[PDB]
Amino acid sequence: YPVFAQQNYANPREANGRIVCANCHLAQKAVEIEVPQAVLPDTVFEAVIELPYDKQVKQVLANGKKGDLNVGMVLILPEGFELAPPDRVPAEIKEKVGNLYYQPYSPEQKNILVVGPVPGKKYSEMVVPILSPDPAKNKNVSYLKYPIYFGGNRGRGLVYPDGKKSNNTIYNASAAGKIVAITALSEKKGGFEVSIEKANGEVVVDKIPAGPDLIVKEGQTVQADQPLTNNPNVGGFGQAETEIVLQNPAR
Ligand code: HEC
Repeated sequence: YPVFAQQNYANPREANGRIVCANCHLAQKAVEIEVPQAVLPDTVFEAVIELPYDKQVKQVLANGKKGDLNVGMVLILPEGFELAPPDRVPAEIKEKVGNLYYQPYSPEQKNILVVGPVPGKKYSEMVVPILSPDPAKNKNVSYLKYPIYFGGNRGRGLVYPDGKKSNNTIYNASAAGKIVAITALSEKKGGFEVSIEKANGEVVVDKIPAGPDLIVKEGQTVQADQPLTNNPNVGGFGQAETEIVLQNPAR
Protein backbone atom coordinates (compact mmCIF):
# COMPACT_ATOMS: atom_id res chain seq x y z
CA TYR A 1 0.00 0.00 0.00
CA PRO A 2 1.10 3.59 -0.63
CA VAL A 3 1.07 3.97 3.14
CA PHE A 4 3.63 1.17 3.46
CA ALA A 5 5.93 3.20 1.17
CA GLN A 6 5.29 6.44 3.03
CA GLN A 7 6.04 4.68 6.31
CA ASN A 8 9.27 3.04 5.19
CA TYR A 9 11.03 5.36 2.72
CA ALA A 10 11.53 9.10 3.05
CA ASN A 11 11.90 9.31 -0.74
CA PRO A 12 9.88 6.91 -2.96
CA ARG A 13 12.31 7.29 -5.86
CA GLU A 14 15.81 5.79 -5.59
CA ALA A 15 19.04 7.08 -7.09
CA ASN A 16 18.87 4.74 -10.10
CA GLY A 17 15.30 5.86 -10.79
CA ARG A 18 13.50 2.85 -9.32
CA ILE A 19 10.32 3.46 -7.28
CA VAL A 20 10.05 1.77 -3.86
CA CYS A 21 6.81 -0.07 -4.63
CA ALA A 22 9.15 -2.27 -6.62
CA ASN A 23 10.56 -3.56 -3.32
CA CYS A 24 7.39 -5.54 -2.60
CA HIS A 25 5.30 -5.70 -5.76
CA LEU A 26 7.86 -7.88 -7.52
CA ALA A 27 6.11 -8.54 -10.87
CA GLN A 28 6.18 -5.95 -13.64
CA LYS A 29 3.17 -4.74 -15.66
CA ALA A 30 3.26 -1.76 -18.00
CA VAL A 31 1.67 1.56 -17.10
CA GLU A 32 1.29 4.86 -18.94
CA ILE A 33 1.19 8.51 -17.97
CA GLU A 34 0.37 11.59 -19.98
CA VAL A 35 0.65 15.30 -19.29
CA PRO A 36 0.62 18.30 -21.64
CA GLN A 37 3.95 18.99 -23.32
CA ALA A 38 3.77 22.41 -21.70
CA VAL A 39 1.91 24.58 -19.15
CA LEU A 40 1.79 28.25 -18.16
CA PRO A 41 2.66 29.31 -14.57
CA ASP A 42 -0.04 28.96 -11.90
CA THR A 43 -2.27 26.90 -14.19
CA VAL A 44 -4.29 23.74 -13.76
CA PHE A 45 -3.47 20.88 -16.12
CA GLU A 46 -4.16 17.17 -16.04
CA ALA A 47 -2.12 14.00 -15.82
CA VAL A 48 -3.83 10.90 -17.17
CA ILE A 49 -2.72 7.51 -15.87
CA GLU A 50 -3.25 4.02 -17.26
CA LEU A 51 -2.86 0.93 -15.09
CA PRO A 52 -3.97 -1.73 -17.62
CA TYR A 53 -4.71 -5.35 -16.74
CA ASP A 54 -7.16 -8.11 -17.68
CA LYS A 55 -10.22 -7.62 -15.48
CA GLN A 56 -11.59 -11.10 -16.11
CA VAL A 57 -8.60 -12.61 -14.32
CA LYS A 58 -8.91 -12.61 -10.54
CA GLN A 59 -6.19 -12.47 -7.90
CA VAL A 60 -5.57 -14.32 -4.65
CA LEU A 61 -7.17 -12.32 -1.83
CA ALA A 62 -5.81 -12.07 1.70
CA ASN A 63 -8.32 -14.67 2.92
CA GLY A 64 -7.26 -17.14 0.23
CA LYS A 65 -10.27 -16.77 -2.04
CA LYS A 66 -10.11 -15.26 -5.54
CA GLY A 67 -11.37 -11.78 -6.34
CA ASP A 68 -10.97 -8.24 -7.67
CA LEU A 69 -7.77 -6.22 -7.70
CA ASN A 70 -7.05 -2.78 -6.22
CA VAL A 71 -4.79 -0.10 -7.67
CA GLY A 72 -2.57 2.57 -6.21
CA MET A 73 0.16 4.89 -7.36
CA VAL A 74 2.75 7.51 -6.64
CA LEU A 75 3.28 10.57 -8.85
CA ILE A 76 6.58 12.42 -8.42
CA LEU A 77 6.28 15.98 -9.72
CA PRO A 78 8.93 18.74 -9.85
CA GLU A 79 9.58 20.95 -6.83
CA GLY A 80 6.77 23.49 -6.62
CA PHE A 81 4.09 21.55 -8.49
CA GLU A 82 1.11 20.51 -6.34
CA LEU A 83 -2.35 18.97 -6.30
CA ALA A 84 -4.84 21.50 -7.65
CA PRO A 85 -7.12 22.80 -4.89
CA PRO A 86 -10.83 21.92 -5.29
CA ASP A 87 -11.82 25.53 -6.09
CA ARG A 88 -9.35 25.71 -9.00
CA VAL A 89 -10.61 22.52 -10.61
CA PRO A 90 -13.16 22.74 -13.46
CA ALA A 91 -16.43 20.87 -12.81
CA GLU A 92 -15.95 18.87 -16.02
CA ILE A 93 -12.53 17.89 -14.71
CA LYS A 94 -13.92 17.25 -11.25
CA GLU A 95 -16.29 14.67 -12.73
CA LYS A 96 -13.34 13.00 -14.52
CA VAL A 97 -11.32 12.63 -11.34
CA GLY A 98 -14.27 10.99 -9.60
CA ASN A 99 -14.29 10.15 -5.91
CA LEU A 100 -10.49 9.95 -5.64
CA TYR A 101 -8.54 11.61 -2.84
CA TYR A 102 -4.94 12.26 -3.91
CA GLN A 103 -2.55 12.95 -1.06
CA PRO A 104 0.95 14.33 -0.54
CA TYR A 105 3.55 11.68 0.16
CA SER A 106 4.33 13.67 3.29
CA PRO A 107 3.38 17.17 4.44
CA GLU A 108 6.85 18.31 3.33
CA GLN A 109 6.59 16.71 -0.11
CA LYS A 110 3.50 18.26 -1.66
CA ASN A 111 4.83 17.52 -5.17
CA ILE A 112 4.56 13.78 -4.58
CA LEU A 113 1.01 12.48 -4.84
CA VAL A 114 -0.30 9.04 -3.94
CA VAL A 115 -3.69 7.41 -4.09
CA GLY A 116 -5.14 3.98 -3.39
CA PRO A 117 -5.78 1.29 -2.57
CA VAL A 118 -8.95 1.83 -4.62
CA PRO A 119 -10.99 -0.52 -6.87
CA GLY A 120 -9.23 -1.46 -10.09
CA LYS A 121 -12.60 -1.94 -11.75
CA LYS A 122 -13.38 1.77 -11.62
CA TYR A 123 -9.89 3.26 -11.50
CA SER A 124 -7.85 1.34 -14.09
CA GLU A 125 -7.53 4.91 -15.43
CA MET A 126 -7.06 7.95 -13.19
CA VAL A 127 -7.00 11.69 -13.82
CA VAL A 128 -4.94 13.92 -11.57
CA PRO A 129 -5.36 17.76 -11.46
CA ILE A 130 -2.04 19.54 -10.91
CA LEU A 131 -1.34 23.21 -10.19
CA SER A 132 1.77 24.47 -11.96
CA PRO A 133 4.05 26.72 -9.86
CA ASP A 134 5.23 30.24 -10.66
CA PRO A 135 8.97 31.00 -10.74
CA ALA A 136 7.98 34.67 -10.59
CA LYS A 137 7.10 33.93 -6.98
CA ASN A 138 8.85 30.67 -6.14
CA LYS A 139 12.66 30.85 -6.12
CA ASN A 140 12.88 27.05 -6.17
CA VAL A 141 11.42 26.53 -9.65
CA SER A 142 12.48 27.88 -13.04
CA TYR A 143 11.10 27.98 -16.61
CA LEU A 144 12.61 24.59 -17.53
CA LYS A 145 11.73 21.26 -19.02
CA TYR A 146 10.99 19.11 -15.97
CA PRO A 147 10.90 15.31 -15.61
CA ILE A 148 7.83 13.52 -14.20
CA TYR A 149 8.06 10.08 -12.57
CA PHE A 150 5.16 7.70 -12.14
CA GLY A 151 4.58 4.32 -10.49
CA GLY A 152 1.40 2.32 -10.72
CA ASN A 153 0.41 -0.94 -9.08
CA ARG A 154 -2.32 -3.56 -9.45
CA GLY A 155 -2.79 -6.42 -7.00
CA ARG A 156 -1.55 -7.52 -3.60
CA GLY A 157 2.20 -7.37 -2.92
CA LEU A 158 4.31 -10.43 -2.18
CA VAL A 159 6.15 -9.20 0.90
CA TYR A 160 5.07 -7.30 4.02
CA PRO A 161 7.09 -4.57 5.82
CA ASP A 162 8.14 -7.15 8.42
CA GLY A 163 9.76 -9.22 5.68
CA LYS A 164 7.37 -12.18 5.64
CA LYS A 165 5.74 -13.43 2.44
CA SER A 166 2.06 -13.10 1.66
CA ASN A 167 -0.05 -15.89 0.20
CA ASN A 168 0.37 -14.37 -3.24
CA THR A 169 3.70 -16.00 -4.09
CA ILE A 170 5.65 -19.16 -4.92
CA TYR A 171 6.28 -21.49 -1.96
CA ASN A 172 9.43 -23.63 -1.95
CA ALA A 173 10.51 -26.80 -0.17
CA SER A 174 12.25 -26.05 3.11
CA ALA A 175 14.22 -29.26 2.72
CA ALA A 176 15.18 -31.96 0.26
CA GLY A 177 13.40 -35.28 0.48
CA LYS A 178 10.46 -37.42 -0.54
CA ILE A 179 6.94 -36.09 -0.11
CA VAL A 180 5.35 -38.66 2.20
CA ALA A 181 2.03 -36.88 2.58
CA ILE A 182 -0.08 -33.93 1.51
CA THR A 183 -2.89 -33.07 3.93
CA ALA A 184 -5.51 -30.45 3.08
CA LEU A 185 -6.23 -28.10 5.99
CA SER A 186 -9.72 -27.82 7.46
CA GLU A 187 -12.20 -26.45 4.95
CA LYS A 188 -12.34 -22.90 6.25
CA LYS A 189 -8.63 -22.72 7.07
CA GLY A 190 -7.63 -23.88 3.58
CA GLY A 191 -4.18 -24.70 2.27
CA PHE A 192 -2.09 -27.84 2.69
CA GLU A 193 0.63 -29.38 4.80
CA VAL A 194 3.42 -31.01 2.82
CA SER A 195 5.44 -33.51 4.80
CA ILE A 196 8.95 -34.11 3.52
CA GLU A 197 10.95 -37.09 4.71
CA LYS A 198 14.61 -36.11 4.56
CA ALA A 199 17.50 -38.50 4.00
CA ASN A 200 17.98 -38.80 7.76
CA GLY A 201 14.36 -39.86 8.14
CA GLU A 202 13.39 -36.69 9.95
CA VAL A 203 10.11 -35.34 8.61
CA VAL A 204 9.63 -31.60 8.24
CA VAL A 205 6.23 -30.12 7.45
CA ASP A 206 5.83 -27.15 5.10
CA LYS A 207 2.67 -25.17 5.66
CA ILE A 208 1.11 -23.78 2.51
CA PRO A 209 -1.79 -21.34 2.87
CA ALA A 210 -4.75 -21.19 0.53
CA GLY A 211 -4.23 -19.19 -2.66
CA PRO A 212 -1.50 -20.93 -4.68
CA ASP A 213 -2.03 -24.35 -6.27
CA LEU A 214 0.27 -27.30 -5.62
CA ILE A 215 2.40 -28.65 -8.47
CA VAL A 216 3.82 -31.63 -6.56
CA LYS A 217 2.29 -34.89 -5.33
CA GLU A 218 2.82 -37.69 -2.80
CA GLY A 219 5.70 -39.97 -3.72
CA GLN A 220 7.53 -37.19 -5.55
CA THR A 221 11.04 -36.33 -4.40
CA VAL A 222 12.05 -32.69 -4.27
CA GLN A 223 15.19 -30.65 -3.78
CA ALA A 224 15.60 -27.93 -1.19
CA ASP A 225 14.25 -24.60 -2.46
CA GLN A 226 12.28 -26.42 -5.15
CA PRO A 227 8.97 -24.74 -6.00
CA LEU A 228 6.01 -26.57 -4.45
CA THR A 229 3.35 -24.35 -6.02
CA ASN A 230 2.75 -22.25 -9.12
CA ASN A 231 3.04 -18.47 -9.09
CA PRO A 232 -0.45 -17.17 -8.15
CA ASN A 233 0.35 -13.46 -8.66
CA VAL A 234 -1.61 -11.79 -11.50
CA GLY A 235 -0.98 -8.17 -10.57
CA GLY A 236 2.05 -6.02 -11.20
CA PHE A 237 3.86 -2.74 -10.81
CA GLY A 238 5.12 -0.48 -13.54
CA GLN A 239 6.94 2.79 -13.97
CA ALA A 240 6.76 5.39 -16.71
CA GLU A 241 8.37 8.76 -17.34
CA THR A 242 7.47 11.90 -19.14
CA GLU A 243 8.32 15.57 -18.99
CA ILE A 244 6.63 18.94 -19.08
CA VAL A 245 7.84 22.42 -20.02
CA LEU A 246 6.97 25.27 -17.68
CA GLN A 247 6.35 28.17 -20.06
CA ASN A 248 7.40 31.77 -19.44
CA PRO A 249 4.58 34.26 -20.25
CA ALA A 250 5.62 37.37 -22.16
CA ARG A 251 3.78 40.71 -21.95
C1 HEC B 1 6.29 -3.60 0.99
C2 HEC B 1 6.73 -3.08 2.39
C3 HEC B 1 5.33 -2.83 0.29
C4 HEC B 1 5.50 -1.59 -0.21
C5 HEC B 1 6.71 -0.73 -0.06
C6 HEC B 1 4.31 -1.26 -0.99
N1 HEC B 1 3.37 -2.25 -0.92
FE1 HEC B 1 1.60 -2.27 -1.71
N2 HEC B 1 1.25 -4.00 -0.85
C7 HEC B 1 2.12 -4.77 -0.12
C8 HEC B 1 1.51 -6.01 0.36
C9 HEC B 1 2.20 -7.13 1.14
C10 HEC B 1 0.22 -5.96 -0.06
C11 HEC B 1 -0.88 -6.91 0.34
C12 HEC B 1 -1.42 -6.47 1.69
C13 HEC B 1 -2.59 -7.32 2.21
O1 HEC B 1 -2.95 -7.13 3.39
O2 HEC B 1 -3.15 -8.15 1.45
C14 HEC B 1 0.08 -4.71 -0.79
C15 HEC B 1 -1.08 -4.28 -1.33
C16 HEC B 1 -1.21 -3.12 -2.08
C17 HEC B 1 -2.44 -2.78 -2.77
C18 HEC B 1 -3.77 -3.52 -2.69
C19 HEC B 1 -4.12 -4.23 -3.98
C20 HEC B 1 -5.24 -5.24 -3.80
O3 HEC B 1 -5.56 -5.96 -4.78
O4 HEC B 1 -5.81 -5.32 -2.68
C21 HEC B 1 -2.12 -1.70 -3.54
C22 HEC B 1 -3.01 -1.04 -4.64
C23 HEC B 1 -0.70 -1.40 -3.28
N3 HEC B 1 -0.18 -2.27 -2.40
C24 HEC B 1 -0.04 -0.33 -3.86
C25 HEC B 1 1.22 0.05 -3.59
C26 HEC B 1 1.90 1.25 -4.17
C27 HEC B 1 1.49 2.10 -5.38
C28 HEC B 1 3.12 1.33 -3.52
C29 HEC B 1 4.11 2.29 -3.79
C30 HEC B 1 3.64 3.77 -3.69
C31 HEC B 1 3.19 0.15 -2.65
N4 HEC B 1 2.02 -0.61 -2.68
C32 HEC B 1 4.24 -0.17 -1.86
C33 HEC B 1 3.41 -4.39 0.18
C34 HEC B 1 3.99 -3.22 -0.16
